[PDB]
Amino acid sequence: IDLGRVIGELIDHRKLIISITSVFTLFAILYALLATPIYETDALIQIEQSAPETALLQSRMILGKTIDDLNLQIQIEQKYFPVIGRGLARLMGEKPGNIDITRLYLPDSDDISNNTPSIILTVKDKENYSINSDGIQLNGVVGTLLNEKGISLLVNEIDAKPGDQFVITQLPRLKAISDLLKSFSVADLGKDTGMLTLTLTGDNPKRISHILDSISQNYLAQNIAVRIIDNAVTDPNPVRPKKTIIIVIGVVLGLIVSVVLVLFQVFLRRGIESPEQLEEIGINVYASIPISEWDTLLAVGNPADLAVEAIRGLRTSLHFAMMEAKNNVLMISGASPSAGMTFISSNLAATIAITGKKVLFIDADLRKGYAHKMFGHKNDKGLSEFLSGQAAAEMIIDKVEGGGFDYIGRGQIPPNPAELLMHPRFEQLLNWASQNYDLIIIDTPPILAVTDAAIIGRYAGTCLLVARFEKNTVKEIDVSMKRFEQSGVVVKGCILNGVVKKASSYYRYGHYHYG
Amino acid sequence: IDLGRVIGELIDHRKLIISITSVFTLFAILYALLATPIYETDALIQIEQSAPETALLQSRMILGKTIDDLNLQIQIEQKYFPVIGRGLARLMGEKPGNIDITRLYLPDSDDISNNTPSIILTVKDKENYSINSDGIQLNGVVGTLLNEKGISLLVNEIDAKPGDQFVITQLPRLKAISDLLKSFSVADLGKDTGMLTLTLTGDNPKRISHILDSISQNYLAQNIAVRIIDNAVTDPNPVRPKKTIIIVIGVVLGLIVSVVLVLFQVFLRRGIESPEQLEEIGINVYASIPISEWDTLLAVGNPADLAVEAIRGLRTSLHFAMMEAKNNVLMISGASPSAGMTFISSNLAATIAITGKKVLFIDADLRKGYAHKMFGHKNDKGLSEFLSGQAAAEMIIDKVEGGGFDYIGRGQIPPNPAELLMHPRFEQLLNWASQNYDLIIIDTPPILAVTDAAIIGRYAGTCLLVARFEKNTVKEIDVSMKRFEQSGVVVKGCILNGVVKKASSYYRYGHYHYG
Amino acid sequence: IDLGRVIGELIDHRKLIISITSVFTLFAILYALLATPIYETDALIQIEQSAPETALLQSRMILGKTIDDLNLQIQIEQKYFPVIGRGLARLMGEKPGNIDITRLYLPDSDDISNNTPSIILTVKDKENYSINSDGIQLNGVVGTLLNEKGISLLVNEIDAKPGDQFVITQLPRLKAISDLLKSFSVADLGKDTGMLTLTLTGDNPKRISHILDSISQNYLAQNIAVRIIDNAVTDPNPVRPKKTIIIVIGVVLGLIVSVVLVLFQVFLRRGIESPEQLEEIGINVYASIPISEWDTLLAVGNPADLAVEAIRGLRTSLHFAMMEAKNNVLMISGASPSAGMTFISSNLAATIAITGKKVLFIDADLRKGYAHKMFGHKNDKGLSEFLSGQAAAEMIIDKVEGGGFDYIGRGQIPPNPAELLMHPRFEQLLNWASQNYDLIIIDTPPILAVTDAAIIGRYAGTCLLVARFEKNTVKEIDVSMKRFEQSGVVVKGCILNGVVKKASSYYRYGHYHYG
Ligand SMILES: Nc1ncnc2c1ncn2[C@@H]1O[C@H](COP(=O)(O)OP(=O)(O)O)[C@@H](O)[C@H]1O
Ligand SMILES: Nc1ncnc2c1ncn2[C@@H]1O[C@H](COP(=O)(O)OP(=O)(O)O)[C@@H](O)[C@H]1O
Ligand SMILES: Nc1ncnc2c1ncn2[C@@H]1O[C@H](COP(=O)(O)OP(=O)(O)O)[C@@H](O)[C@H]1O
Ligand SMILES: [Mg+2]
Ligand SMILES: [Mg+2]
Ligand SMILES: [Mg+2]
Repeated sequence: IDLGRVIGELIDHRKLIISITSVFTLFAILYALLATPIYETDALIQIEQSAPETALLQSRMILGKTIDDLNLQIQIEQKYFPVIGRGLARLMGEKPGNIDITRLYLPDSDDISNNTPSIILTVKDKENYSINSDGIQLNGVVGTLLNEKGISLLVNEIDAKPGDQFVITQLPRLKAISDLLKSFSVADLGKDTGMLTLTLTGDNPKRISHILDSISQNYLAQNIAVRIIDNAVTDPNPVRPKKTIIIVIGVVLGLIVSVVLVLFQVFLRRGIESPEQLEEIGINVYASIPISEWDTLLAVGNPADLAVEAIRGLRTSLHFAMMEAKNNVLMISGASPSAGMTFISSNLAATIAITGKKVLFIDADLRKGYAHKMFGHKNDKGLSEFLSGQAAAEMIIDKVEGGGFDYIGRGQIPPNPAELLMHPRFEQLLNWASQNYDLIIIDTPPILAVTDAAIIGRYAGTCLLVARFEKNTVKEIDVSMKRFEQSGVVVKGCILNGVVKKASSYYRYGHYHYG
Repeated sequence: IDLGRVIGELIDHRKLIISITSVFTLFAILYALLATPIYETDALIQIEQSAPETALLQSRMILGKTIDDLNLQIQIEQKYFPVIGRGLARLMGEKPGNIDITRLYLPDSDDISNNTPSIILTVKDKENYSINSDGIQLNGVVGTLLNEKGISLLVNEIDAKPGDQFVITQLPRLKAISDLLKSFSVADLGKDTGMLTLTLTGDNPKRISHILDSISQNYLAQNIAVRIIDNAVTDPNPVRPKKTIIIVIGVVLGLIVSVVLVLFQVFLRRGIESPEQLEEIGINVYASIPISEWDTLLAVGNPADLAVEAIRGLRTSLHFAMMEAKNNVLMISGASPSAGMTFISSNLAATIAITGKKVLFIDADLRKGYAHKMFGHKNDKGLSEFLSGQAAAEMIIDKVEGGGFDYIGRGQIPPNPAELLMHPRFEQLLNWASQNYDLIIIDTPPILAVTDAAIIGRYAGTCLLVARFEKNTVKEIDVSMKRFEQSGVVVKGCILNGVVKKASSYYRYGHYHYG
Repeated sequence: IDLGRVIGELIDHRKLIISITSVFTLFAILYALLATPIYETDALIQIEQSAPETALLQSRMILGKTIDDLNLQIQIEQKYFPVIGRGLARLMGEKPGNIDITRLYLPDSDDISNNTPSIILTVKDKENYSINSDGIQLNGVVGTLLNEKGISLLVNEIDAKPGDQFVITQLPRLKAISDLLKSFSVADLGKDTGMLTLTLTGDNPKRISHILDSISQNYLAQNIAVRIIDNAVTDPNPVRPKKTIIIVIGVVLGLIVSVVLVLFQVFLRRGIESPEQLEEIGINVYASIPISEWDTLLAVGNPADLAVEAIRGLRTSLHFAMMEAKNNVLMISGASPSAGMTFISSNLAATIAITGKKVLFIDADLRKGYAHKMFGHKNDKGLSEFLSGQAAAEMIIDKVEGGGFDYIGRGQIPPNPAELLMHPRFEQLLNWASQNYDLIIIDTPPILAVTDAAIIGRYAGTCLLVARFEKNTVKEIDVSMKRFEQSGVVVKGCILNGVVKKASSYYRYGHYHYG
C-alpha cells in the first residue's frame, strides 16, 4: 500500500470519520460538564516518628470520634430523578439546598440486604415538610421534634425552595467510617520531618474543611491525654473531573476507532472498483456507465444526462465491435439481478433509434420482465403467448411512445420459462425479425440464477455482460463468462454500470458535464 | 529517491518554504518581544535540620502574615485593551503608572462564580479620579477617604498621566496566598548546611524584593518567639521569556513544518511531469509546448513567442508523420477540457498557413466551440446549420483575417450534437474539402466527457491527443487512447502542452530564446 | 564508489579545498592571537565543615565588603575603537595605560535602560586631562578634586601617554558583585579536609591577586568576629584562550567543511564527463576536442594547436563515415547554444581545405550567425537575400582569406527564419553547389531551441551533433537525437567539444603535444 491510497480512503469515508469523532467528543464533553465536581481540603500538622501517627490518624477510634461529633451518619442527598439532573441543575445556576438535621432515628428495618434505612422528605414551605418512608405520609414542622410511627426526626433551618425532595439515610457507623477513610489521606511530605500533610476530598467544599478540622482537633486532643501549623482550607478549584484531559482522550479515542473502522471496511471490500480489475482477467470493458441521480426511459426524459452520454459512447463502440458478426442480434445479460441489464438494454435501444436505425427490443425475461410497464403496454400477447403457440408474430410487436423503436413484451408469466425458450419458434421469430430490422436487442435474466440466457445466446451474434459497480466481484463475472463458454456462447465483453466518484480510485472516467 | 530530486523539490518550493519559515519566525519574535518580562529576587538564610523549615516557610501562617503586612490582597493592574498593549507600551518607552492604595473594601458581591470584586479607576489629574464598578460613576480625591455606595477606598500618591485606567481587584486571602506560593521557592543548596536559598519571581522588580524581605523578617521573628545572611535583591536581567531559545525554536519549527508540507505535496502529485512518463507507456510525444506568458491568435500577434517555436517543431514533425496517411485530415482531441486543444489546433493552422499551404480549420466542437470569436465571425451558418440541412457547403466557410487560412465555425448550438455528426453529410463535406485544400484540421471536444471525437475520428487520417502538463495523469491519457482504439480510431500520438520550468525535473526542453 | 574516484575528486578540487582550509585556519589564528588573555590567581585556606563556608564566601556580604574596600564599582577601560585594537596594541608591545581613581560620582542619569553612567577621559599630559560625558567638555588636574556639573571626580597618578582615551563607568554595586562572583570559584580539593582552594580569573594579573587577598582577609576577619595557608598568587601563563586546541579545531573544521562541499558538488554534477556516457546510450562519438587556451580561425592562426590536431582526427574519421552517403552535404548542429557548432564547423572546413579539396561553408544560422565577421565580409547578399528572392546564387559566395574555401554568410536577419528555409530555392542552391564542390558544410542553430536544423537536415547526407563537455547532459543529447529522428533526419553521431583535464576522469584522451 501507499499513502495516496490511504488518503483517498480517508477522503471517501470522511462522513463516517467525522460523525464518529463528533459523537465521541460530544460524550466526553457531556461527561466533563455533568460530572459532579470534587474539591480538596488540606491541613499541616507538626510532630515533635510520624510513622505510627499515620496509622493512628486512619484508625477507627479517631475517625469514629469525628463522625460522632459531626453526625456524619446522617446522609442527606438532594433528589434528582435522572443521572444528569444534578449536573444540569448546577449548570443552570440553581443553588443546591441543604437541611440541618441534629437527630435521626429510623425504625431500623435491618433486613437481609438493606442495612441502611432511608426516607424521603418533601419541602412544603420554610416551616413544615412531608415525610414518607414506604408510603406512610407524615407532616412535620421545623423546631418541634417528631416521634411518630417508630420514627424520630429533628429538622432545623430548612434552606431550599418548596417542592424539593431530599433522601435522608441513616447509614451504619462502620459505613460512615469507611466512607470517611476512603477520601482521607495522610502523608509525610519530607519522609523525615515532623510535618504531616492531611488531605480530604468531597463534593461539599465547606463540609470537608469542617471534617478535617474535626479530625485534627480530635487527634491533637487525644495525643495530649503535636502542633497544628495549618488548619484545613479548601482549594476552590475542583480536582475532579479533569476536563481537558478527558476531552483530549475522547477526541483521540474517536479518531482511533474511526481509523480502525475504515481500515476494517477497506480490508473487507471485494467488489469491482475499476475496469482494470476486469481487464487484468482478460475481459474487454466497452463502457462505464455512471449512476444517473435524475417508469420512464432516461434516454428520452433527460437525453443530456451523463449516463446517456456514456451510453452513446457504448453505441459507438458497438457499431465497430458488431462488424463481422454472424447476425444483427445483440444479447445483454449479467451475473446477478439488479445489475442494470434492463436499464442498459432499453436506453441503448433508445440511443440507437435516434440515429435513424430500425430497432427491435425483445424482453426475453419470462420470469420478471417489466419492460411493458416501462414502455406503455397492451400486456396481452407477449413472447409467452407466441412461444406457447397461441399468438402470431404480428400481434406481439408494439411501439415505444417516446422512443422510436419496436418492442416485444414478455407476456403472461409461464410455468416453464426455460422450456418455452427452447422451441424452434424462437429461432423462427429471430430469423424473421432479422430481415425487417437493422438491430435486435434481447434482454435476459441473469446467468448465475437461471439458464435462460444460455439458451437465448445460441442465436445471438453478439453477447455482452453487465457488471454492477460495487456489488459484483471479479470472480462472479469470470464464473458467468465460463458458464456461458461451456454452453457454446462466446461473450464479447462487459459493461460496468452504476459507477460513482471515489477519491481512492485514481481512475478517471469522463463522468462530468461538458457544455 | 536521490538527493538531486529532493534538492530540486526544495528549489521549486522555495517560495512556500521561505514564506512559512518567515511567518513562524515573525510570530516567535513577536512573542519574545511582547511577553511581559519576569524578574527574580533571592535571599540567603542561615539555620543553626532545614527540612521542616522548608515546610514552615511555605505554610499559610507565615505567607498570610506577609500578605497582611504588605496588603497583597489589593491587586492593581494598569489597563490596556489588547493582549499586546502592555508590550507595545513598554517598547515605546512609556513609564508604567502605579497607585498606592492603603484601604480597599468592595461591596463583596460574592455570587456563584465571581468571588473577586473589581472596579475601574480612571485618572483625571494628579489629585482627583473617577471610579466605576458597574456603571456607577463616583468622584474621589487623593487624601480624603471615600465611603460611598457600600464602597470604601483610600488612594495615595497617584503617579501616572491623566486618562489612564486601572483595574482594582479585591481578591480573597487564600487566592493571594496561593499566588504568592506559586512564585516562591525554597532550597537548601548544600543539602546538609544551615544555608537556605529563598527565591521569588514577578514582573515588578521592587515589589518582589520587598515581599521576600517581608517573608524573611516574618520567619526570623516567628522563630525567635536563624540568621539572614543575604537580604533580598533582584537580578536586573529578567529570567523569562528566554528570547534566543524562543527564536531558535520558532525557526526550527518553521523549517520542519515547511519540509513536511513539501514532502506531502511531492508524495501527492500524480500529473504528468515529462514526456518520458508518456513514452514509458508506449505513447509517442511529438512536441512539448511551453506556457506563453504573453481573443487573438498567438502565432499572429507574437510570431517569435517560444510556444510558436515549439509549434513550428510540431509542424515539421507532422509533415513527416502524415506521410502515408489515408487522407489529409488531422483531428486534434484530448482527455479533459481546457488541456489546450483549441490553442494547439488554431496556432498549428496558422503556422502551416504561413508556409504557403491552403488550410481549412473546422470547429467541430458543437457544444462549446468559440473559434468564431477568436477569428472574427459572421456567426450565422456554421457546421450545425450545414449538418441539419439548412445551409450549403459554400456559405459556411470564412477567412481568418490575420491568419491566412479558411475556417468553419460551429454555428448555433444544437440539441443533438453527437447525432448531427453521424449524418453522411459530414463525410460529404470532408470529401469535398479534401480536394480543395492541402490540409484540414478538426478541433473536437474531449473524449472522456463525450463521444463526438470518436465519431469524427473515423474520417481523419491522423489523430493526435493533447495532454495538459500538470493537470492530466498518465492513466487519463492511456484511458483516452483505449477509448479511441475501441471505436476503431488509431491515435498517432500525443502533444504535451503548457510545460513550465521545474528544478526537480532534470528534463531539458528547448524553452528559451535564441536570437 | 571506489577510492580512486574520491582521490581524483580531491585532486581536482584541491584549489577550493586548500583555499577553504587556509581561510578557516587564518581566522582561528587571528582569534587565538587577538583574544585578550585571561589569567588565574589562587589561594589556599585552612578550616579547623567547609560546606557552609563555601556558601559564606560567595555571599553578597563578603563580596560586597571586598568591592567597597577595593572600589571595584569604578570600571576603567582603555579605549580602542575596533574590536581588534586591543589585541594589535598588545602584539605591538605597547604598554597598557592605567589610572588610579579614588572618588567617582556621576550624575546618575538612571533612565529606563542605561543604569550605568559612563564618561570619557582623554589624557592631555601627565597632569591635566579632558572629560566628556555627553559632549560637555571639562578640564581637570591630577591632585585637585573636581566637583562640577553634577560630576565629582578625583584622579591620581595618570600613567599613560598623551592622547589616550579611557571609558570610566560607575556601575551599580550589585553589578560589581555579580561580576566578581562570575569569575570566583571555591572548592574543597579533598572533599573532607579543612583545605579550601579559592580561584579567581581576570585580565589584570595584579588586580586579581589583590582582589583575592582582600576576599581572604575579609572572610578571615569576619569569622574571628580559619587560617590562610597560601595567599593569592597569579599563574603568569594565561589560562585562556587555549591557542593550540583552537588552531587544531580550526584546521579540522576547515577540512570537514571542504570535504562536505566537494562531496556536494560531486553529487550534484550531471554534465557529460567522458565519451563513454554517450556510447552507453548508443551514440557514436567521432572525436573529442579539447579547449584551445590560445575573430580568427584557429586552424589558420595556430595550425599546431591541440584542438586542430583533434579536428584532423575528426577529418579522417569523417572521410570514412561519409562514404556511401547520399550526397556530399554535412550538417553540424547541437542541443544548446555555445556548445561549439560554429567553432567545429569552420575549423573543420579549414582543415579539409588544406588537403586540396574544394569546400563550401554555408552559415544557415539566420538568427545569430556571425561567420561573416570571422571570415572577413561584404555583409550584403547573404543567404537571406537569396532565399527571399532578391539575390542570385553567384553574388552570395565569397572567399575566406586565410582559409582556402568558399562561404555563404547569413545575410540580413529576416523576420521569418524557419519559413525562409522551407523554400524550394534552398534545395536548388544545395543541388547546384553539390556539383561545383567536393564538400558542403552547413552550420545551424541548436535543435532544442528552434526547428531550423530539422528543416535543413532533410537535404544533408550526413548530420553530426556537437555536445559541450561539461554543460550538456546525456538526456539533452538523447532528446536532441530523438527530435531529429521524429522529423525524418538520421543523426550519424556526436562530437564532444571543450574537454579539459580532470584527475577523477580515468579516461585518457590524446590531448598533449607530440613533437
Ligand atoms: N446507472 C444507473 N443509474 C440510475 N439507475 C440505474 C442505473 N442502472 C440501473 N438503474 C436502475 O436501478 C434499478 C435496477 O436495475 P435493472 O436494470 O432493472 O436490473 P436487472 O439487472 O435485474 O435487469 C432499476 O430501477 C434501474 O432503472
Ligand atoms: N501553452 C499555452 N500557453 C498559453 N495559453 C494557453 C496554452 N494552452 C492553452 N492556453 C490557453 O488556456 C485556455 C484554455 O485552453 P483551450 O485550448 O481553449 O482548451 P480546450 O482543450 O478545452 O479546447 C485558453 O484560453 C488557451 O488560449
Ligand atoms: N574547444 C574550444 N576551444 C576554444 N574555444 C572554443 C571551443 N569551442 C568553442 N569555442 C569558442 O567558444 C565560443 C562559443 O562557441 P560557438 O561555436 O560560437 O557556439 P555555437 O554552438 O552557439 O555555434 C566561441 O567564441 C568559440 O570560438
Ligand atoms: Mg431486468
Ligand atoms: Mg476547445
Ligand atoms: Mg553558432
